[PDB]
Amino acid sequence: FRDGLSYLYVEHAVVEREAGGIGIYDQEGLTLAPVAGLGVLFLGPGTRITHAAVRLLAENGCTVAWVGEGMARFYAQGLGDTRSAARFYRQARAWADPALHLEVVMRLYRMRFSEPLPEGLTLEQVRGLEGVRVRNAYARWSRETGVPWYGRSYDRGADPVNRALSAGASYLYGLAHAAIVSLGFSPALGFIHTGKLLSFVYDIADLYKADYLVPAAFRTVAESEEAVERRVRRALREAIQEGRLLERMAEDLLNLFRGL
Amino acid sequence: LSYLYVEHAVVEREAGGIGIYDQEGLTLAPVAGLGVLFLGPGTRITHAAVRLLAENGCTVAWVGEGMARFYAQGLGDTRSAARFYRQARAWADPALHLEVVMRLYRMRFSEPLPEGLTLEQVRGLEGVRVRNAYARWSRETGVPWYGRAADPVNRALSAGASYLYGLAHAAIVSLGFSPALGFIHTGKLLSFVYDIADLYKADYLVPAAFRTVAESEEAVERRVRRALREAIQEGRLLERMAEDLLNLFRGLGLP
Repeated sequence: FRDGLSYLYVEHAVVEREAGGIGIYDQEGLTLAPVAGLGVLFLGPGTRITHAAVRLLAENGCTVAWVGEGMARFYAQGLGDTRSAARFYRQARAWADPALHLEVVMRLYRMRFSEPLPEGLTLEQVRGLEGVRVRNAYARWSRETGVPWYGRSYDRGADPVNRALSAGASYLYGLAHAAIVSLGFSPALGFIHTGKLLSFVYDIADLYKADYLVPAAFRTVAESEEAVERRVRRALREAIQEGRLLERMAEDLLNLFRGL
Repeated sequence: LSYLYVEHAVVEREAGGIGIYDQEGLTLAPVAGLGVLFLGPGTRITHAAVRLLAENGCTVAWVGEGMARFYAQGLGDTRSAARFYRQARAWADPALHLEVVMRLYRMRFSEPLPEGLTLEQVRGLEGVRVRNAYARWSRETGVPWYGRAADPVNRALSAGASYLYGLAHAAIVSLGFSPALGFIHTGKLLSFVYDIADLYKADYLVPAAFRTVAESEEAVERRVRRALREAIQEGRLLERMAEDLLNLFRGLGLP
């Protein structure tokens, strides 16, 4: 219930178009949700969405993120509800020019730090310093909370509870992608991450995972060991409700390119 | 290009690749090396099918009735923004921006272009060509072409233009280009959609709209759209749109 921004995890249901929004036909019956101001529709496993529902979501400035036990991270985007998108052009100008591209990269690195950083660093210096902070925070909640030191690695497939970290990363990525397209940007013009049509999603997600993803994924697996995915998602939603993330996610996006 | 349009079906994962269950029989498509899956109006897709698709570098474009309209596109994290990056680099640099503009002008021109004009002169040649084709199909179809009201050929023109814009948008996002980085049209999202639709307006939109404003006058809009949907598949409009999009950005290379 956050203003103008995402809600709605959905699993084992059918998502159709109904008068007044989307109708999710679940085992629990029929639930109806207004698509206006819905942000992301998270589709877990067992979900079937109809073309009418996808059309409604995309025409109403929404995004749909296919999340689940890893395996793909697949998204859907319309034209975004910034249909007066001149800021797309600002992002493109920044991305294209090496000077401004480095300026934005330095802003994106300098933003992940809670305390401000000294006069002016070089790329290698800030990159190494950021890695230092990352491993520090990774070990600081292993020390604040029972979980063993080594939660570091990720991919291919069957891991300790660090899959709760990635399980929550899925939702955070969906949220970041929704914010990007909702403000009328391109998730394809990445500045720190290059190569993908979704790189800027990672660029913008990394700014907040240290405060939301790492705590919630260790906190909700101290007294867990068992139901990692759904409970990490529940804690993440509780934190984004109690704290302010979507609003802060917006203002950071609109200032990233303003002033270059 | 390797695409697959599907309408009025259910899309599930079926042991090898995509299984589209249709209300007559069953069609099965290999997920490996599939470019875009175009989802028409009647389609419902399953989470399992979406997972299979995204694992194989696939994208899904939710399009209208026979690709007349564009709604949304599905992005997998194996999608490569290199054609997007090429178009963006071209768009940003004035030299390459002009090169792209000139390629876009010379592509629709049957008559050779002088390779030595200023942009105003090439623009005037563009105006001359469009009005020329307008009056040459006013001749062939034998329909008057008045340069207040909305003649059944001028409302059919727009009815088909909408369809051409839908196709252009779908093809652009499906090949991984930006529908917002326009070179001749600038300023708005869909600018590059207009840029690439103009390349085919003279060859597809004007002929069909005069032919069907000739053979009837009443239900012009829907009949023009039907004629275009035939000519978009009888010919290789999608394929012709694909190769033109993939060759446009071969200027000063920076991979």
